[PDB]
Amino acid sequence: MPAYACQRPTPLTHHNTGLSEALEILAEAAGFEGSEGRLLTFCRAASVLKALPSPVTTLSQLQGLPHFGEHSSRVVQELLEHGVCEEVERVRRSERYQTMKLFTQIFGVGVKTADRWYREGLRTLDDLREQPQKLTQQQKAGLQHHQDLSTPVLRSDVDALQQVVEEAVGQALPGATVTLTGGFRRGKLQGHDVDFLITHPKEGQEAGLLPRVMCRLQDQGLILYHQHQHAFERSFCIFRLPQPGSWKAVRVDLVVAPVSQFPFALLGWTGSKLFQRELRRFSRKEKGLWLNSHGLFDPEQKTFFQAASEEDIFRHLGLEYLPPEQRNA
Ligand SMILES: Nc1nc2c([nH]c(=O)n2[C@H]2C[C@H](O)[C@@H](COP(=O)(O)OP(=O)(O)OP(=O)(O)O)O2)c(=O)[nH]1
Ligand SMILES: [Mn+2]
Ligand SMILES: [Mn+2]
Repeated sequence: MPAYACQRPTPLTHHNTGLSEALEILAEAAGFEGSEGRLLTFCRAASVLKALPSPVTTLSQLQGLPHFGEHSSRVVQELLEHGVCEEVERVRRSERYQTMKLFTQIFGVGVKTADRWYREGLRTLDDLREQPQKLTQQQKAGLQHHQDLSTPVLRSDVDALQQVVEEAVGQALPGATVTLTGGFRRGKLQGHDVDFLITHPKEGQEAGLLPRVMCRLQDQGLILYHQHQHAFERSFCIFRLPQPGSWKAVRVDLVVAPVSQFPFALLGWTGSKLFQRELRRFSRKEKGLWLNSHGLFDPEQKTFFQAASEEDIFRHLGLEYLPPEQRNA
């Protein structure tokens, strides 16, 4: 099995959900303690299990797989032998993990903020609301809509949001396109948000598109929050999704890319996070090129690769093309 997640297909549905879940809990906890290497190691190990053709029912199947150190093996062994791992259940039961999970999953809260808050004695969502001076407006919006934002976004939500986003961008700029990116492009049936990458075939026509799109969405009562970040023109939003009788808040990321950058932006925003990380490490270490969401830079030559498609980027990196549904690392 190749070393980099970008060299191997990782389908949406795989055979070792319980095992990788457990290693991802440890990665996540390692992340919560600012232990980046450990996170990456647990994350790489988890994606190895996702890439396996068969369910791992005996530890004998774990013998001789890459990035798969003694710690990850031990976790898998305990799960196979006793149906549970004590280190995993300890993390799962710990107030520290539970709280960090609680805080970091709130819109606009990363690890640093969550940790700070933890250290200052905050534990619950109601604690945060008793301290509104401590919250950005984004985080306040995240808290106001936390229940809805903890509700998985379904494919049918995505279709409805794509329609309104397409309407608003078509109305704002004819010819402008909307591409579903993120997990839903990779085949996921649920998600934490919907990611859209917006562009226009004529370079430069996308200029000031986002605010036009935003005004239109806003004018229809569809926007609960947005924050224009002007890096790509982007807005990480909360939409008011109408539903039969009800409505629900849904996280939407709108990203505008100029068409020359669109392939890179698509590749980057499609993920998975680990897949992209793996692809960027691969590009750096194995090919001496710096990949990001804007381009593929050669630092020796000081050049940028021109791509018309994601296929071009893969081809240029010496990798077999992986469609999005096989990037679920
Ligand atoms: N270049 C760039 N990429 C980003 C940013 N934020 C961000 O999520 N991405 C990328 C990382 C991943 O490769 C991809 C997926 O993002 P995501 O957080 O919505 O996660 P996801 O769609 O895979 O899964 P889900 O949890 O939404 O279902 O988008 C950013 O600020 N800049
Ligand atoms: Mn997403
Ligand atoms: Mn997103």
